[PDB]
Amino acid sequence: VPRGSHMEPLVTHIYTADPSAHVFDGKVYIYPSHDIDAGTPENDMGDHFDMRDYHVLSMNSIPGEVTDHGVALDIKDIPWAGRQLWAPDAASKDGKYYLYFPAKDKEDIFRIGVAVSDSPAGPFKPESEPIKGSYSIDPAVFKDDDGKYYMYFGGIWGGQLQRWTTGEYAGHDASKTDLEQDDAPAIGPRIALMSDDMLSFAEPVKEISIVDEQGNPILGGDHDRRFFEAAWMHKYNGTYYLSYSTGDTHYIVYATGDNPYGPFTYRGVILNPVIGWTNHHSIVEFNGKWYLFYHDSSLSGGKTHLRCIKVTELTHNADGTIETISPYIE
Ligand code: NA
Ligand code: NA
Repeated sequence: VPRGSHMEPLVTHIYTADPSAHVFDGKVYIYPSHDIDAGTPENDMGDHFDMRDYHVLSMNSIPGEVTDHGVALDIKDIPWAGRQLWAPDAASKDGKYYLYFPAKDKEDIFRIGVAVSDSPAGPFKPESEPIKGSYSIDPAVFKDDDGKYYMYFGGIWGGQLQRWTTGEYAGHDASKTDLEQDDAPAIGPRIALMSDDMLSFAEPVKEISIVDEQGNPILGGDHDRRFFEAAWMHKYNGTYYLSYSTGDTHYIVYATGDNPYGPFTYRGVILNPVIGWTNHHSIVEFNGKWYLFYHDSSLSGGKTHLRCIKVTELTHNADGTIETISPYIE
């Protein structure tokens, strides 16, 4: 039956989170986390998010019937992975499809790997090692209009980005949160141009600057605006939109720039806080309409680790501002 008309859950047979939406073969393909009730301890390092596989979803229209294509990748078949298959993303190039995914390696360090298929629905064959020079979580692979592909990535707290300031892991006894310098600039998300074969980075990883309207860096203590996780890139009017989750303040916010690397100037809120602690999204154009894919914990009765994905229309103004969405108003 058709789904996605009144911000209802898009699927109810499994718990779903972290929706990354793409238009491939004229259909919407969604690459979400598959939440499970693992019963692991709950904490600020995210051990309660103990996902083990990915199902790819697709829609021919919005609203529309949502197809669950089954397990596209299982952690048991990723040779380098130890635990925790967190939010994935996909890209298409030269008739191949690439699934990018964060997982903890056998030293319990988040890395980002790639898996390859001939179909947007998978299943995907993982590379035996993660991407060299990758770390942390939440990849978003963005195809720019010039044909260049960039991976945006990173997440603080349990995503470990705060432990990577020197390009080597600071250790399991390092900061559990951020730089612990609230009057210093906040940690920024990461970006790298992808190699032609889509399996590696084509440059040393860069860090993105996010500034306020006066041009000053967003500070570590500014939790309403500083980067937490879930970077996403989209373009409108030739402007680059970096949107992201603020984590402990529960917003999706956005910042605008004139090129993939930024700097990006904080503009405002995309999505106000939802039911459940986490907030994670993507923004996609389909048949000339823009959509915000997001999640909440409504289906599970408010359990933070058992989520369901939803969709709503997103409105850009011609000046490039975006109207803030509040999830439970209409
Ligand atoms: Na994302
Ligand atoms: Na606003």
